[PDB]
Amino acid sequence: VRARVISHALKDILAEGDKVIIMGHKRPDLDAIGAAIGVSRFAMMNNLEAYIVLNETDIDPTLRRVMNEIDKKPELRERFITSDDAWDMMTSKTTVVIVDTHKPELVLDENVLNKANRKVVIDHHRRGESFISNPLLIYMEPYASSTAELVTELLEYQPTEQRLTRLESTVMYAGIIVDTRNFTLRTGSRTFDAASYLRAHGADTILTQHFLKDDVDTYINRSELIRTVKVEDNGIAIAHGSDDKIYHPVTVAQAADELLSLEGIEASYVVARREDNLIGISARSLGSVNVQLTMEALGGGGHLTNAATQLKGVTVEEAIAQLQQAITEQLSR
Amino acid sequence: VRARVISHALKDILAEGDKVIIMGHKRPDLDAIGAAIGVSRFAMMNNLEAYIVLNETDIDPTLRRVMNEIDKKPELRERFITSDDAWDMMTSKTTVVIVDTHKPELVLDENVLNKANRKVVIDHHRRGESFISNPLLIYMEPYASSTAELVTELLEYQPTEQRLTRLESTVMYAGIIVDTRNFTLRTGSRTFDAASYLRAHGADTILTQHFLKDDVDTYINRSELIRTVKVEDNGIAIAHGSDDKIYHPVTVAQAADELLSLEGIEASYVVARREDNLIGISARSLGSVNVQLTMEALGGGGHLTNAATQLKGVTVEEAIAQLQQAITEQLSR
Ligand SMILES: Nc1ncnc2c1ncn2[C@@H]1O[C@@H]2COP(=O)(O)O[C@H]3[C@@H](O)[C@H](n4cnc5c(N)ncnc54)O[C@@H]3COP(=O)(O)O[C@H]2[C@H]1O
Ligand SMILES: Nc1ncnc2c1ncn2[C@@H]1O[C@@H]2COP(=O)(O)O[C@H]3[C@@H](O)[C@H](n4cnc5c(N)ncnc54)O[C@@H]3COP(=O)(O)O[C@H]2[C@H]1O
Ligand SMILES: [Mn+2]
Ligand SMILES: [Mn+2]
Ligand SMILES: [Mn+2]
Ligand SMILES: [Mn+2]
Repeated sequence: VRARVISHALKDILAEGDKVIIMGHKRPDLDAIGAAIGVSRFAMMNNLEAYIVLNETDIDPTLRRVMNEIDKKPELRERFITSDDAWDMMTSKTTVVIVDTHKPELVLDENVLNKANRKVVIDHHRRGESFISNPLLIYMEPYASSTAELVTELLEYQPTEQRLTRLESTVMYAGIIVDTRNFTLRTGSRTFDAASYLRAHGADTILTQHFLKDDVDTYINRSELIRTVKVEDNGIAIAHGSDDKIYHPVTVAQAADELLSLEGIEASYVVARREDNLIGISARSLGSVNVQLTMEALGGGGHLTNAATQLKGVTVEEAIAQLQQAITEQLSR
Repeated sequence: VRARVISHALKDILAEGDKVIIMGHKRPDLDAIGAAIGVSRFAMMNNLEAYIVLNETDIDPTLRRVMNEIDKKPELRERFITSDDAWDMMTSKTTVVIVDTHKPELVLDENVLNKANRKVVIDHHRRGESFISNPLLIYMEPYASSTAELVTELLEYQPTEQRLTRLESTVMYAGIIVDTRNFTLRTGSRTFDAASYLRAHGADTILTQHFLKDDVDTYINRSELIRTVKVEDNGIAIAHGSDDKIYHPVTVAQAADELLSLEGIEASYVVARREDNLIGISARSLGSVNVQLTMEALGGGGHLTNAATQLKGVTVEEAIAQLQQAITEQLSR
């Protein structure tokens, strides 16, 4: 009932203006792009004129493989425009739709946002300090998985003659896959309803897998860290890189995350040289062992399931020894 | 749909008998068990009396984890009974329901099957040579993801007062996860519709991950194979173990599966010693290279995306040479 009311109100607004400018957040990910694609399909179903703001500097490596697919169909590709062309074509009757964010400084192009007289916000985060000013409509659902899921619900109440295409729903499906880490996070029944809808319109598993393929170098670095793991009977796992190899901090973080997927690990600590005078530790927990307190003890911090520290002037082995001492202190309380 | 008619037809057959006894295949996995759970909830939704046949020798380690949660946390345990208790309990008025298989010699207990006058078959595979004899109702859907999906659809039409429980829908959900490898195989829109129903009834994805976690040694051994990969520009990837190290056959198969998640790999071939005189090769692809043809050229076979072969009397290097000879011959244009 709620999405039906929101869907028709949004169609009223979009047809009420002179054209639709759709904008995600800075450095868009596949949920922002998929949501925007979904909103531009919302508009074409009602024969409206809609564009998505996207600059060349905005296209990261994951977005670039998606664009390589989008390039193969000029109708979809023609809907993408730059900040400048969006600015030049905007009037006081233009509706800007902000997808997958609600804070003016995270918007992909603040100047397009500032020129906008008519604004719409669709987002799935919890509202904070800053907010898009004077929105005509707000679709915010902090429990939903993604903005793609939200925009999918809106599509269902719109005319079906100009259906969502196979590539369009593949990108939207990819956004849900990324935001939920393939249905393991923030995933409810309505997430699966949206996936059902997208799948019924041709959303492609194999093309989604293509967008999200892992690099081979980084799989081999990550696994170099993982293979060293030692697990105590209490479920504490420790893994390390050698004292003379510098690991990327994202690789360390991913190793600590991936250890939680192995049997019998309640909490993971990955220790790897970050600079020549700096050792990094990434700590992750299933939710019972408190890795926040362990990292705080060593001069870092974070949250109970997700924390880290950096240690100046020690070797990897010294940082392991200092980490084990923090763990002992904390379990004897 | 076929699903409305079968659900009401099934309910009548089950209510006409004196009680329901439910069996999957030997060495049940989570689809078998989850489908059998779903069928027992189907009966309870109509206040019929239902049991699932399960012996201690049927319970592999994955199933043991599920059953531990079924001891510590439900009253689900009461509906699991041994072969002997099933036999002692049934009359010629008892309906036996076979889930997730249709061959009599793969059924969990063939004597319970033979003593049964009233039989029902629910399965999602292609009907083969042998078949359950004189069944009262046959529900074969070769393209459904799983039997858990099929049974989930039947539940929707039944009275809702004795609702599917959280732990019941979690197991059913887990069976879909295993059969689809997390929604990457045989996943249609009806697959997600079933996942939506189960998640709405409390299916726990974190508990589902818990049931399925790989141990550390399997990751180490699996990544030992993955590190060796060589990717060709045509997307052919080959990896191999040393000739003097024996790998477990599933580790090899999992190595080949996981290489498809890496950039540039259309098809994977993992070559590793299985015995002192036998080399295994597991092959996999994202559907664009036919690895059934590659493995048929070396005395094995399988399906276009999933194949293998075993080679007598060769070294890993000899096996790799024959593998590459087969590949250049097959991919030469
Ligand atoms: N010295 C210190 N004092 C107090 N608190 C500290 C701290 N160092 C770290 N933290 C806290 O610990 C969290 C984990 O940081 P870590 O370095 O392991 O891991 C980082 C980062 O390496 C990782 N990350 C970045 N990109 C990623 C990707 N694509 N996939 C997975 N993880 C990623 O996610 C985390 C992002 O950092 P974020 O700040 O959100 O979250 C940090 C921060 O909340
Ligand atoms: N000599 C031969 N001649 C003709 N065809 C052949 C053949 N050897 C294999 N095949 C075909 O190749 C498929 C792949 O077997 P593979 O050895 O890779 O790998 C095996 C097994 O190693 C692997 N596997 C078993 N449990 C697994 C698990 N928990 N996770 C991942 N993979 C698993 O799945 C496959 C199960 O074999 P399945 O019969 O379903 O399917 C086999 C069979 O269809
Ligand atoms: Mn985003
Ligand atoms: Mn998002
Ligand atoms: Mn099965
Ligand atoms: Mn099955």
